[PDB]
Amino acid sequence: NLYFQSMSVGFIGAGQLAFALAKGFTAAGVLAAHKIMASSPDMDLATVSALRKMGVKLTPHNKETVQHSDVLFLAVKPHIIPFILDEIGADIEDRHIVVSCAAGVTISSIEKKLSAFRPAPRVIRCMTNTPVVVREGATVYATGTHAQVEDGRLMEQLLSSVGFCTEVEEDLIDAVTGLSGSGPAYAFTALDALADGGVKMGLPRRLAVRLGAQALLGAAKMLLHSEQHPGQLKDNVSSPGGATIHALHVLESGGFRSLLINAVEASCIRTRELQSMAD
Amino acid sequence: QSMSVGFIGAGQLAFALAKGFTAAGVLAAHKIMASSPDMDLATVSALRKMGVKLTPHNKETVQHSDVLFLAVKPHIIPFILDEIGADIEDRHIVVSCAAGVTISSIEKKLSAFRPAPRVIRCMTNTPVVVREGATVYATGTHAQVEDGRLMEQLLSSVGFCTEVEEDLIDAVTGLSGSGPAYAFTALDALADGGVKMGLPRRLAVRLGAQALLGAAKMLLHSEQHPGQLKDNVSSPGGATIHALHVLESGGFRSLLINAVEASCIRTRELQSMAD
Amino acid sequence: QSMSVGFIGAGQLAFALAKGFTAAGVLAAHKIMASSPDMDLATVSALRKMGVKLTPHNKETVQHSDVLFLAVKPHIIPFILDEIGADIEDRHIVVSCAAGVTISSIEKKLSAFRPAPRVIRCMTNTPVVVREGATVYATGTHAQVEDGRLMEQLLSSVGFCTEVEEDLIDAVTGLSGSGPAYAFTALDALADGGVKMGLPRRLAVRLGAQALLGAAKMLLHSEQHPGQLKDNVSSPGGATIHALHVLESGGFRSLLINAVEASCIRTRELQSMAD
Amino acid sequence: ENLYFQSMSVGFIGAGQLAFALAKGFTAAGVLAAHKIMASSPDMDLATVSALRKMGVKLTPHNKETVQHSDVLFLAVKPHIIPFILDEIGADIEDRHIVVSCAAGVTISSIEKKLSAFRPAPRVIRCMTNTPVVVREGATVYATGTHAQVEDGRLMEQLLSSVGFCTEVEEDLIDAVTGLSGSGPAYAFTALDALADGGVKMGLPRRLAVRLGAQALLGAAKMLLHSEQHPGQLKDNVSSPGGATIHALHVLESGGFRSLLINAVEASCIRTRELQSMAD
Amino acid sequence: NLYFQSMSVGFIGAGQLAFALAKGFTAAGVLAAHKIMASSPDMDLATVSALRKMGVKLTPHNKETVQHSDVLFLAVKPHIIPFILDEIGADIEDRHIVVSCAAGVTISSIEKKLSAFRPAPRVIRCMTNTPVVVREGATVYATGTHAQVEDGRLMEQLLSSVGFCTEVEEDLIDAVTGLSGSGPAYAFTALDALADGGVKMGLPRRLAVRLGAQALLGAAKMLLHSEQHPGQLKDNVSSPGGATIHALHVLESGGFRSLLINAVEASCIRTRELQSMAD
Ligand SMILES: O=C(O)c1cccc(C(=O)N2CCOC3(CCCC3)C2)c1
Ligand SMILES: O=C(O)c1cccc(C(=O)N2CCOC3(CCCC3)C2)c1
Ligand SMILES: O=C(O)c1cccc(C(=O)N2CCOC3(CCCC3)C2)c1
Ligand SMILES: O=C(O)c1cccc(C(=O)N2CCOC3(CCCC3)C2)c1
Ligand SMILES: O=C(O)c1cccc(C(=O)N2CCOC3(CCCC3)C2)c1
Repeated sequence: NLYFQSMSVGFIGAGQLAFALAKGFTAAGVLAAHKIMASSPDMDLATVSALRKMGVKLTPHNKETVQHSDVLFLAVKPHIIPFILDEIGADIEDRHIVVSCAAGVTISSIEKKLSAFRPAPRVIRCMTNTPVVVREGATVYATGTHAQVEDGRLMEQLLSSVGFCTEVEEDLIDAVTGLSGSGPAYAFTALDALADGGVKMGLPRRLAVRLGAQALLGAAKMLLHSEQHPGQLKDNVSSPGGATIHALHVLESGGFRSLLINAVEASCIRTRELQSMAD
Repeated sequence: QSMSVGFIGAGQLAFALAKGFTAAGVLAAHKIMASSPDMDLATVSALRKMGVKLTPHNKETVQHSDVLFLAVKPHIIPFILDEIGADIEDRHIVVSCAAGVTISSIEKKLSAFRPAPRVIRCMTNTPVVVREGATVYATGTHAQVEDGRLMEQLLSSVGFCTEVEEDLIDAVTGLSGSGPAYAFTALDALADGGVKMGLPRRLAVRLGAQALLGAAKMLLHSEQHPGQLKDNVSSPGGATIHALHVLESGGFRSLLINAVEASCIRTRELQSMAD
Repeated sequence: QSMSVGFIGAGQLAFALAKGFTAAGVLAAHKIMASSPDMDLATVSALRKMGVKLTPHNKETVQHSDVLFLAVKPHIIPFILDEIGADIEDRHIVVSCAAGVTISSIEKKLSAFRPAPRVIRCMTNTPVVVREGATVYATGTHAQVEDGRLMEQLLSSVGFCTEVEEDLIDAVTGLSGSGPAYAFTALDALADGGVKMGLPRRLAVRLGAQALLGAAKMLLHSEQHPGQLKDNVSSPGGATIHALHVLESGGFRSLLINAVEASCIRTRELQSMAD
Repeated sequence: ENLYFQSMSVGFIGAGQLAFALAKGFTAAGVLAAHKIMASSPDMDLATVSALRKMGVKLTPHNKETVQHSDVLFLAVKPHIIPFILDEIGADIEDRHIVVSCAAGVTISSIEKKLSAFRPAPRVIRCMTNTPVVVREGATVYATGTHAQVEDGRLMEQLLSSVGFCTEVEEDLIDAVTGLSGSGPAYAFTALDALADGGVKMGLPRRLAVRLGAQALLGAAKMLLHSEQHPGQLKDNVSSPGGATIHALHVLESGGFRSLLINAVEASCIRTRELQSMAD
Repeated sequence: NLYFQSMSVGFIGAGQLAFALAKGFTAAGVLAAHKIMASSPDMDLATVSALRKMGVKLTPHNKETVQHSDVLFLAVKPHIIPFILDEIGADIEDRHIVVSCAAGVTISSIEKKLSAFRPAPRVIRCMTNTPVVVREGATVYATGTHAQVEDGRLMEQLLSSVGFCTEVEEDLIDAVTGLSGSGPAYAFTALDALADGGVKMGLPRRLAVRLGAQALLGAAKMLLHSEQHPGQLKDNVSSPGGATIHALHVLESGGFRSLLINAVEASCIRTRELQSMAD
């Protein structure tokens, strides 16, 4: 029964993430789509037409988004962020909470840009993912220097309506990016390959896609609802001598575990080095 | 269009572009001049048979042309610019085709002679010779708006053409600039596979090339993801899905990623040595 | 040509062939009938919009057609033949498109009903949908000479078409039958490489597809070996030769050979289980 | 021919593999009398030195004697010795001399820098050849230095053409040539040993396997040199569909055979560059 | 000063091998092209037009080749051989020496086919290669049951004019096929790759091809003219610490030697299994 009656939400950027969050927020009932405004440099975007069908207010002018909004999501790619902050920095007011969703971009760098216009900007950095579109996102956030205690509780309230949300120290966020920020892409890759496996063994493609995704969803839910180690759940499922343990062996023989460690590492490191040359 | 075109360089790219332009009918061969440091080249004799004017003097090409293509290798561009920079006039549009060479470096060399050189950077590929090239271009500091439109009109006649930001061109080089070479390697290997399985070489080459051509045309005319088109074609339990698995087991996908990356990085690396 | 064509099967291949035939203008949609065990298929609704007649009864397709394409999966052919064999008349030409299924097995099933069935075996691919398919065919024991000419005239309108000995068709399956799937995988990976290097996905997909299309067209229009065209495009020390090296270091060539082989062998393996 | 009647005196600083190979090639071609060649070595107990003496080549421990004897002076020592050599005999280089450096990596600039401290216009040529000059099938390239006369490059080309292929290149190509034809014979000897092992594994006597493999590679190289055809086209021509040869080519591709040879050319070239960088 | 004045040579098949041998034989002066006849099922072949320019007599009818010839080369692919022997078997006479160049096909199988028509057919099996076209072929031969001692000496005389030639036991020929029969293809592959290496390091392609081929030719000639082991010649060329030994290491690290052993083995085994299903 949550609803933010006095909150105007704006999205700088009207791409995948802004659509996913707006869809999630409105599906959760916590915001009315007409109380959301999004701005985009290209109004001929599929996500822009989708946001328009929802009822979200759309504008080409970032300044209009800022003037309309209380909570302002920077739903743009990391290299776009400093241009956004140069453009609208003079329009930030006391009432604004600026929530950056861009990978790598530090609170420090945002505060430095905005503080040249107005001292004490209220900044929150988050890392979320596109499954907020089905209210199963994974979100972490860190509060900035001048964010009030109410600002982080508010943002946790809002972001918890579309998935898991928790506060973290800012120095964990690049690693979260490599795990849950990039994670859905790993899963989509795995599901495409699992479906190829089912097709190779004779399943129709549509059934193999449905079954693979359902297996992954159910297993993740089993882990989330269990107090047990993922190795224990794996043990419970592998009958001695059986089909599953034979398949687990061929995964081990290819270094399956190491590839996923490799992926989280590679995404984290790339996130860190993008900001290093930004800074 | 009364327009005169010149090529500094008379090698593979100048031949491919002149053949495509004249086949498209956007240009008559007699409105094209090319220049080369070696006039005994196979490409030079071919350009002559088509009716292109030829000269050993880069300066004559400059004085002939309105649109001047620099169709030489990247390390030769600075020599060309020092040689012909004093001859560049207001009317000229200088189109650099060299991998890696930035608009900035070209404008700097030419501005020492005349203040506002009109410079366009492109990356094309040799399939322009059959009017199926892939071309991107970026407009320079002093390029007029009609200059980029003229360029896109010309290059669209021999393939795909679009304007990009200059910072995308090195990556495009790794994808469509080097791309034909990846395809030629793949077609040779596919034919070897057909021959291993019993096909005559001539038939295996033709079938493999036709398969890649048709598949690429399907994707271009489809709104569908290439994985969806792959799914459509993989009968459960069948021959195609068995072959896809052995490609996956070799990391086929990663090798093509590796190649785009290596070409792009080498392109950037060569320009860093230039500057 | 007053000719009536039928498709047993209303899936990907029947759609692709009907779309190509009618786009070529060799056939009007109203002269084509297709039949399917499931009438709620996307391909079936598409065929309907084009103007193809549709029916759930294979027998109605047989009675409509002069040329009857069997556009079903290999394991379904024997069921089709038992269902419709009593309906095959002297006028019919039965064209099997199924991978692996031999003319011998088809003639044996149909000869139990009428003595001299006219049977043609082909292997085509779905790029017929954009009139760039690759097709081979072999004529059966009772096929008239005009039957193979009619077939080649029809299939040449939607791509490359040539007659082969039947013992080449399983290998052709591994090359051009599965080939588009290899290309779709390669194009997805090439686009990933372009995206890794900074390109937007939409542009990377377009450039990669255009590069493969143009390269394949170059090879088809060239008398030159694909290694020569590769040599022409590899500037010494440059980006392209660096990328070719990383392809070679992965055994890129061997993976494509592996794929043709695996598809061919699986095709042969499926027919051995049939017989 | 006319080179012989020119009665050129030739010197090698170095009495090793290359000096033997070039001396043997030059004398077999009849361009030089063995006794018009002089070679110097710091180690006169080498096997190549005993072979040079048997040929009738003059041997001396003093590099100065080689220089004073010579009209054309080959620097046939390992790269790291060259700067020591130029210090020692630089005062003895005369205007009549052509100095031909054979050392991998060593630039004309570094040679001219040393020699120019003595006479102002040393005539320097840089070359990269290989040991098959010994059977007059060498692969040689050369680049002419700042003060090499046009006739010096022609004389060099005439002389090195008597023992194999010879062509002028820009100097910036020579390190890559080193990785390809300079080291190339060692790649071939490795390949011939392995092909012989393969013949022996399949039941052939070693002597026959060695002879057949070497003849195969000789005939194939000659076929290509005399062909107007791409090597892939010649490969296509001899790969019968479904046959033995295409099956064997597949197992070569599966091991990345092509990439290993590219790796080798690159490694030799890169090592050649880094040896010169350590020197300078 | 060799010349076979009373010998009529015929080629069944007018492909790569028949062209290579005819070119080699005429270049060696040992045969006049007009005393050679070749037959082909497809007279629109590049090799057929080439043979016609040489002056070789061309015919579509294998029976005409047989009637014209004393020495009859079966220059056809192995699966074609039994059809040739069925076609012309009744035309073989006492005067004929039948020389099969097909991989895998045994003397025994040829003699069985021809003996149904006429007893004691004179059969020689050889394995040669296309470098006979530049008179540097590598040829082995085995004499059949009814071949006279003069027949093998004659064939050695003829085949020695276009390269190395020696008699072997028939049971070595499949292995020779994997070594020198397929060997030129290995070399063409190696030369293409070596040229790619030179191009990568900055050489023009034409120069890199010329230099690589010259290196391979010179090294093979060095080995043929030396009494020394190929490892010794390799030792003589690798200076301590130098460019060549560095390159040899990267070949060893990739298992270079094992790939060539793999190739000879694979070609030999495929040759044996082609004949096994033939027989
Ligand atoms: O061979 C296997 O790995 C396997 C895979 C799937 C199902 C089963 C099977 O037969 N099941 C009956 C009851 O117990 C099970 C749950 C834990 C293991 C067995 C499911 C076994
Ligand atoms: O570094 C490379 O490999 C590369 C890749 C793409 C383009 C170019 C480049 O600069 N080009 C201008 C001169 O003509 C060319 C046609 C083929 C070779 C050269 C294209 C070089
Ligand atoms: O075993 C396979 O993978 C395969 C490969 C090529 C062709 C066919 C085959 O029999 N076809 C008739 C039915 O429609 C098709 C279009 C795409 C799937 C089926 C082609 C199957
Ligand atoms: O199975 C193979 O790969 C193979 C290997 C060696 C020899 C032959 C063979 O039978 N030959 C008869 C005539 O033509 C040939 C030269 C070009 C291909 C065929 C030699 C076939
Ligand atoms: O670094 C290497 O491997 C290498 C490669 C090519 C040439 C040379 C070089 O400088 N040479 C001068 C005289 O001795 C040589 C013959 C045997 C080894 C050295 C050629 C060294």
